Amino acid sequence: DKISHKIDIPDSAWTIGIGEKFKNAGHPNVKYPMIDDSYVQGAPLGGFGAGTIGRTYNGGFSRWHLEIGKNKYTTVYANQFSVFQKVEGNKDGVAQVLYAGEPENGYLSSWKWDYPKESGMYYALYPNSWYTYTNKDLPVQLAVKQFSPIIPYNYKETSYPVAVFKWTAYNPTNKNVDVSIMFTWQNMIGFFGKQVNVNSGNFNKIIKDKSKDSEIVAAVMGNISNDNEEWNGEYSIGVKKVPGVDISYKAKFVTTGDGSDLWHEFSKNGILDNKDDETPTKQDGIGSAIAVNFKLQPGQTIEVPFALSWDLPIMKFGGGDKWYKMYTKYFGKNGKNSFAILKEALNNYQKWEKMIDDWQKPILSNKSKPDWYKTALFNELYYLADGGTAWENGKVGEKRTNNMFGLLECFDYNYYETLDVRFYGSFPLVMLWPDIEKQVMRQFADTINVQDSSEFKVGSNGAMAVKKVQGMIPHDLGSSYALPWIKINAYDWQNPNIWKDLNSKYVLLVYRDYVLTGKTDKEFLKYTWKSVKTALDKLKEMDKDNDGIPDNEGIPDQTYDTWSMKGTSAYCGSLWLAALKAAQEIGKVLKDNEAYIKYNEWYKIAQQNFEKELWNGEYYNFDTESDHKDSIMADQLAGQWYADILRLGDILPKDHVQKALKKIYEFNVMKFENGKMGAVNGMRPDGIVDESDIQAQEVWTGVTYALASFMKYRGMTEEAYNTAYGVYKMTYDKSGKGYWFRTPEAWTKDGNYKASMYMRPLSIWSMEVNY
Ligand SMILES: OC[C@H]1O[C@H](O)[C@H](O)[C@@H](O)[C@@H]1O
Ligand SMILES: [Ca+2]
Repeated sequence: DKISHKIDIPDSAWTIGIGEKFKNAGHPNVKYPMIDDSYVQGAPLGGFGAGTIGRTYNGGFSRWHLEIGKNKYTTVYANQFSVFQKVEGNKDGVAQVLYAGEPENGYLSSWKWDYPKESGMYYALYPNSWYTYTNKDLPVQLAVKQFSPIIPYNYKETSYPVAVFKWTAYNPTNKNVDVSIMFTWQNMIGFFGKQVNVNSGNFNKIIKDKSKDSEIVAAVMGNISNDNEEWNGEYSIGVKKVPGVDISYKAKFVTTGDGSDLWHEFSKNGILDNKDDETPTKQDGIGSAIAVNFKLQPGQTIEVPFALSWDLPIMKFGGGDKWYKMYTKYFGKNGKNSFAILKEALNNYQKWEKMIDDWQKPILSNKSKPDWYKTALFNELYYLADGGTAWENGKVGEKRTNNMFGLLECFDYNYYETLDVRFYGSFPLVMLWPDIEKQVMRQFADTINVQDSSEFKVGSNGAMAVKKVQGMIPHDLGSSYALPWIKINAYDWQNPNIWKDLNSKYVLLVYRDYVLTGKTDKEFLKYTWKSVKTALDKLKEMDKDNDGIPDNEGIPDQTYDTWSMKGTSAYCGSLWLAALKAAQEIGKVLKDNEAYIKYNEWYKIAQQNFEKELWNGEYYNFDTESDHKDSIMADQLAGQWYADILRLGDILPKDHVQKALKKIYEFNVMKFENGKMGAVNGMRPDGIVDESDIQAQEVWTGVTYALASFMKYRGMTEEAYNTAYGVYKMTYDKSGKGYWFRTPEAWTKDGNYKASMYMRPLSIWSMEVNY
């Protein structure tokens, strides 16, 4: 490996061999189907709300999130980079697709598949990833750096449906070598959203944009229709000329054939025919190819940038609504702008690289933090783009001030912005994209007094319940299968209108968002204040025994939605205390004296009673009335965690919090698989895992990272990182279960998972305490 020195891959990048098999992979062990797309994954490409494309460590473009809210895992075999190399004065060269695999059927059988093992590496540090190619039959070594411009405090480039592939080629031998790199792409118009004749009308064109000291050559893959529909738009691939390289192309090859129309050209001398052909297809799949060819002398290096863009302006949800995607603000709405996007990328990618470096540097340059922690911190951010992210720039055929936003909780449970989950999962948004975070919370504010008296069947017990109750915060802002932002509470396993955490978590989120953006956004507090008061006031009415605390009802009436709580619970009770303290503080900021006084009185009564009811000398009991009420819950003091973040001080005595955290570390972590897998949710005082519900026996990745944050705030540094380490290990390490770029909600002690691609573990950003 002589190429790694010519490029700048951080030591904290996650790494795996190209073509590596992983032996220990976890699966769901479940009655009903659950997504399991395998361990062959990678860092995604594409901006927020743009639709994303998962290119795997084996090189395939395989995890398609282009249809907003859907996860479709299938390798589009025509989409590849390929290489040709010929040592000068040899009869023949060699051509190889850079993909560690082959097609299942006979399409593209002429191409050279099965990039060999032990011949290159994949590296990831989101939003960047890299491949190196160090192959005994390829004298010139190659690497590519690929990324999209995901940039904190930037709401423009961060939205773009674009990727850059910056190639480096180095000749370590003592012979001249002729080299070509070729990007192939299928015209994917009709891949989704088209009900009949999926390729019909697709056509490809070539754009050559020449100007002083500049040339871009691109293929634009579109359709002859000017229909404004979800399925229609354009893909583009292209390259920018650099000194010493020539460009060749082929406008049209048939993807539903053997591929030799393209491959006989590339494999001969790495130079394509430069044949333009705009003839539209009918049934056959078609694709385009862009290539560069160059001669490398001994010791010579060259760099050449390619790019990919996709202008699919309209997202459609299953309930029928059609919306424009955010990037359309910058490029237009007509779906004929893929070349403009691609050109912006090829003319600005060096600046984008620097902007990414600028935001990663503070963490990377902190040598007190272990590299493993940095691996998880950056790579967990994949989900912000990959989580079905919807970011609208108008309803099709209709203009407001704001752009509504939603991130899915996951794909198995297809709900936008699940509030009980975003309490944990929204840290990257508040810390890095706060204008989005505030928009999401105003969306929740707007829902507080919505009433929907229509009834739905509750999944857990089969009873009927009212959809949305006035004054209760919704569980979620709808589903991609229905009407995001319009029809809320898509979730139906339990009735969220009687949840005891959502209203308090909402208040805590509001105050968090004020505190973590500088304590200056009075307008945001003013916008949300009425909803904050309503939320706490409604929750107060759920106090059935007048101890000043809402009562859990002997059912799963909170985020642990199969784990029953009864009476006063540590979890909902601490959250309530913290939420009252936040509301007092907002009252003071807004000069609402009556509110300050009311919530101060409620707080003092509830705090006193919480302590008496639950403090047992070592930790806080799970609750007052359940069968295993003395279980040690990992999340028992979630309220005090948020209070630390919000700078609200002690809601419980310092000494008692410290003892509780130490007990959680000693038991839920260190007595669960030797502390190598995170914090199990429920442990019995005898040191045996609580078996009363599956959730008690699960580690929740996002709960565990949040707990690590709490420990870190409380000066338990070693316990904090050891607790987080088991999550990193399980996700990323060779000894783990192969969950990279699909971090799940949960695993059990055998390592098998629930709900891959989950929002909650974004909570790792709560560990950026100093920030
Ligand atoms: O795994 C538990 C979780 O399952 C689903 O994501 C529910 O929508 C969520 O509310 C709950 O916390
Ligand atoms: Ca009560």
